[PDB]
Amino acid sequence: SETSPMLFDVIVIGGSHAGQSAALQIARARRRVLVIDAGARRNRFASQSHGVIGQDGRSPDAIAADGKAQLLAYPNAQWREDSVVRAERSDAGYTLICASGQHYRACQLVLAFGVVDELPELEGLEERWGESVFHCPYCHGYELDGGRIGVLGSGPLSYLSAMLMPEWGQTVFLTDASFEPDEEQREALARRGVEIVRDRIARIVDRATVELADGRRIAFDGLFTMNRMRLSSPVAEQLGCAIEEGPLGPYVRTDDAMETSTPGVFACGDITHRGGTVALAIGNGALAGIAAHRKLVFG
Amino acid sequence: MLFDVIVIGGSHAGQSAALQIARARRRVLVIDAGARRNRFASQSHGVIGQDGRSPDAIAADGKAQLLAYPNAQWREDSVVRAERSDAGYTLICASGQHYRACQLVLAFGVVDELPELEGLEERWGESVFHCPYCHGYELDGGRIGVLGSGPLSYLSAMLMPEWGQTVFLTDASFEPDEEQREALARRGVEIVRDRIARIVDRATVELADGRRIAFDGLFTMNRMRLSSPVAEQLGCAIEEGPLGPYVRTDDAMETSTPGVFACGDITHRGGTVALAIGNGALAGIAAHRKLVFG
Ligand SMILES: Cc1cc2nc3c(=O)[nH]c(=O)nc-3n(C[C@H](O)[C@H](O)[C@H](O)COP(=O)(O)OP(=O)(O)OC[C@H]3O[C@@H](n4cnc5c(N)ncnc54)[C@H](O)[C@@H]3O)c2cc1C
Ligand SMILES: Cc1cc2nc3c(=O)[nH]c(=O)nc-3n(C[C@H](O)[C@H](O)[C@H](O)COP(=O)(O)OP(=O)(O)OC[C@H]3O[C@@H](n4cnc5c(N)ncnc54)[C@H](O)[C@@H]3O)c2cc1C
Ligand SMILES: [Cl-]
Ligand SMILES: [Cl-]
Ligand SMILES: [Mg+2]
Repeated sequence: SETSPMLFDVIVIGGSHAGQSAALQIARARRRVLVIDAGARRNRFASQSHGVIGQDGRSPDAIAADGKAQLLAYPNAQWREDSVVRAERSDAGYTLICASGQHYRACQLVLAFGVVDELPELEGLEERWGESVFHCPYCHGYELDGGRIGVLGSGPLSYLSAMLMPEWGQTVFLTDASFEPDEEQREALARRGVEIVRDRIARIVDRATVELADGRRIAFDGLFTMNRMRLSSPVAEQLGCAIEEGPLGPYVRTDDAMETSTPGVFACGDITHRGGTVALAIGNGALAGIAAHRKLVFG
Repeated sequence: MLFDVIVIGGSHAGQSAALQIARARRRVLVIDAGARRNRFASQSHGVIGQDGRSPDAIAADGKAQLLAYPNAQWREDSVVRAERSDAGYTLICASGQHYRACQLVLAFGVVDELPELEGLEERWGESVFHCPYCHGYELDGGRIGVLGSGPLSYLSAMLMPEWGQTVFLTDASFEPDEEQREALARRGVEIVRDRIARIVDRATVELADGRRIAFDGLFTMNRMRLSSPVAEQLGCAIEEGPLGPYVRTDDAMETSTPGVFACGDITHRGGTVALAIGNGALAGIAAHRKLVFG
């Protein structure tokens, strides 16, 4: 029928750790901020979050909900559960078109839409993601309690992961024909106490048992993969933001002020070069939010 | 007593760093003197998840979560001297106690240095502040005084109308040049040039001639010093910023002295709790990585 027009100083696309941290700075600067969030955090798979001082061991859902409530306590902050499908530069800033068909208008944008894990094509793996199969050992290595750990090989980068893993438990480097250690490497692994298993993996079964092509089964307490990741949205590219290749996938380029190559568009969290954890998302999200405010004031 | 890492300073940056080292199953000791920079305010703001909580409760929660790891240790004390051995680092505390570590994380914070202005210091963290993102909102769009003190003061005053009607106070101690005069007027920032005798009531400025201007809050772009000379003792390169020195770090938060890392307000990109937690975590991970890969 009818509705009143709205205009936001900043719209934050993505409302998990990075976006909430950014939006909070803007809310505290008494500007109008909207978070549009599609409700699918990268960390929606594990039961606990670790490594963020003050939130260590808490449920990711509870951390997200507390942050949302704290932000929405500010009357100048608003939230929409929706997905931005198209971002357009306008004379008056930016227009966002969402999957619902709703449109929103902003002077500036903060991108905080996260990455999506692209898991190896291995039967049983995806079903155990965040339960017995993980990406980052600082996040989940401690809780393995010195047990048996499998490093699912995925190329050269898995070598360093294998070398690091004995900090947390008895490590087996399952190369899965993705990598063959040279002389130096084979010797460094042996010295580190890492066992190398070269046979192809057929599937993961039960909680965390690796079934090899030759029929062998090896039970693990946890498995790690250095998997690829992709940007969760084409919005950065739509806005003309420069995107660069990192070791494990693309990131949105940002400067010291978390600003992308497109003036007035900032980025934070996992989609930036130095993200990858909640602590970093909170930190650089705060930087992006303050930077976005400062541009509203000083251009 | 030998540790893999000793963290000097056990507030937000130190706890964040120590937590990564603890989670990496290494032996980490936090030595902390117990005087946080934010001990003066009743609430913290700006940290998602901790917004509006008392800084004391935030720090206590962090200490509890860190000490849940039996490989983390805590000592309330002050490190007075740090020495490099080839066998690591040796620390001497005010208590006389010695400690040894393969690596160090400096997280001892900075100390604010306020102008000698009668009434100002006792209102610090209550109605006199440094950071408007931290404490501007609660002034509820009322009147704000910015205490002038050099180039950064002008920029602060230019930003402050976001939070309320702003007055730039020179305290009769310098005149803005006409460039700065011009843009301030072009923001609705009044310049008051009178000598200030004292601060009274909440944040009321009382002039030498007795007249009063009632503000809801005052801001200062004050200088800061490093809390401790330990960074200098260890040969860590230190840079002067506009408002005070900071310990130089690279991308992994490592100082110029290998095996010594730094985080929090003592580094160039600190100044808030969100940043202390973020770069603390980096420093802790980096310290661990160096333990493993050298
Ligand atoms: C299994 C697992 C366990 C982990 N455990 C930990 C841990 O214990 N500790 C830790 O520090 N890190 C952990 N991580 C890392 C972690 O999850 C990230 O670093 C963190 O979530 C990133 O924050 P973010 O705000 O950048 O992105 P995200 O948390 O992924 O959130 C992005 C948000 O943007 C929304 N989005 C995407 N597209 C759109 C769109 N077009 N419009 C609107 N919204 C959109 C999403 O739905 C989502 O809600 C873990 C990761 C995984 C995979
Ligand atoms: C009044 C005020 C209000 C603020 N409000 C906010 C806010 O709302 N939100 C926000 O994000 N930031 C706020 N800040 C900023 C804030 O306090 C810092 O960003 C934060 O405290 C820095 O953390 P830190 O761990 O680096 O250092 P600190 O918190 O200063 O802690 C350093 C610790 O190291 C210890 N130390 C010093 N020397 C030694 C030694 N020789 N041996 C052992 N230990 C030592 C100290 O005693 C201290 O406990 C505020 C600051 C002030 C002044
Ligand atoms: Cl993970
Ligand atoms: Cl402050
Ligand atoms: Mg956590």
